[PDB]
Amino acid sequence: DLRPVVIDGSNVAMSHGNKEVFSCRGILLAVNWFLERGHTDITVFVPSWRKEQPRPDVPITDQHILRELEKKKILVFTPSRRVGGKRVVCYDDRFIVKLAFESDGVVVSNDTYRDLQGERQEWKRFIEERLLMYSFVNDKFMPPDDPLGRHGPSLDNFLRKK
Ligand code: NA
Repeated sequence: DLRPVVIDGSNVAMSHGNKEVFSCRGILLAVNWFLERGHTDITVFVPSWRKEQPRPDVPITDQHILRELEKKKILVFTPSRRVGGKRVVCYDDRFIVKLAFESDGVVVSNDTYRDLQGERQEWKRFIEERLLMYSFVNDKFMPPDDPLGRHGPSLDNFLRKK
């Protein structure tokens, strides 16, 4: 009955704590929020370059959580590597949207992925109908009761299928 959930890990971790810090607990807390309500189909995407700490230009906290969530079959790392000198990063967003679109679930993020909706009609509509935004207050993960405005549906039904 519950929609599959797909979380933009980077969006969430940046929002949580200092906005200039990749706060891995942000991801834990969001995940737990869905767990507590009964969800079991949950996926969080984060680039794999977040795993390696030898010189992190955006700082990170509680890095170990990523691999923790990987083991529980919740977090999935996204691909990236260095070509010649520089880092190249297969885009997060694509995995996030493609998965949610094809699993017919929801996307948890405050990014609206303007690039992607400019690429494909079907993705634009999906994003409009299926983005779930949120605010954090310290460690409280707070999504809106009215995810699509007063005209759309309640949180509870947004997260169901029928
Ligand atoms: Na943050």
